[PDB]
Amino acid sequence: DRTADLERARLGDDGLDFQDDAAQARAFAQGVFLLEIPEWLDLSAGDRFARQFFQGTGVEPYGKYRDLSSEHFGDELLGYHSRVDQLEQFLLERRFWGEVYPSEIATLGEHLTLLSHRVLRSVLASAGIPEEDWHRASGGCSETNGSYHLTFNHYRSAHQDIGLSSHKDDGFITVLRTTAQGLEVNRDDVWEKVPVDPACFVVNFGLSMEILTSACVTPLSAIMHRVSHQNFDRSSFGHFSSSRCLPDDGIYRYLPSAGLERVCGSRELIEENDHEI
Ligand SMILES: O=C(O)CCC(=O)C(=O)O
Ligand SMILES: [Cl-]
Ligand SMILES: [Cl-]
Ligand SMILES: [Fe+2]
Repeated sequence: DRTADLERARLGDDGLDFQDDAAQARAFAQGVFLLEIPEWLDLSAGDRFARQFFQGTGVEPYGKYRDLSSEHFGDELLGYHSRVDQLEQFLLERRFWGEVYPSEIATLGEHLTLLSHRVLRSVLASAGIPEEDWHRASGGCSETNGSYHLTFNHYRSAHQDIGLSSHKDDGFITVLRTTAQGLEVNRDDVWEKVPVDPACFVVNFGLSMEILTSACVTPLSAIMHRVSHQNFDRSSFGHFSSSRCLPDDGIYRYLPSAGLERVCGSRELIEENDHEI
């Protein structure tokens, strides 16, 4: 297979620092890039959670999360889920982290939320959207008011599926921590392997970002991606930012010189992407 050549960025004093302005433009136009993991941020507990959560109460300290199914939350989409592909997941929105996750996992989630916030604001500035529209345009993610899922993934190599079939993420921005081969992206109609680099996150955009920016100078895309069939197990985890969803408003497209036009609801966007994706 092809291997994607990705731009690398780091968080600095003025948001995202790519190598130069040209690289930033390639990165945002491709819809995927690498983000250097801050040296102070500890990912070891998250890594361990992704390796354990599916294993049940015999396995300490995280296997017990296997038992918190969807029926424990009111929200069908949270807790432990076996998927149709090799993937199984544990997903939790931020309003539940403090009560439900281990304290050190909630900490990791909070750090990733603030890191994702900085990345998103750097992207919004590059899109030419006026700053006073950012909070509504981002469904709260330009501050700390969005919906945030910290989601743990395990690929059951004993299952005869693709690892995770082709899809685009919901939401605005995904910060993905992966340390093993498997992720593939359809950059320019060709499937390419994402090179492994455990010192970087993989960052891409979701469908809400694509809708938002479709009329800008450089429309941004929610990149189609998948995880190939795994012959041996694999795990990963990701931080996913989407619009606030308190039972108000919904999903916007930015029109240069005019402001924000509502396209649909927060609800209808996720439930509709759940199927054909
Ligand atoms: O596990 C991976 O590398 C990708 C996971 C992913 O694409 C997702 O959870 O939406
Ligand atoms: Cl299982
Ligand atoms: Cl399966
Ligand atoms: Fe994804």
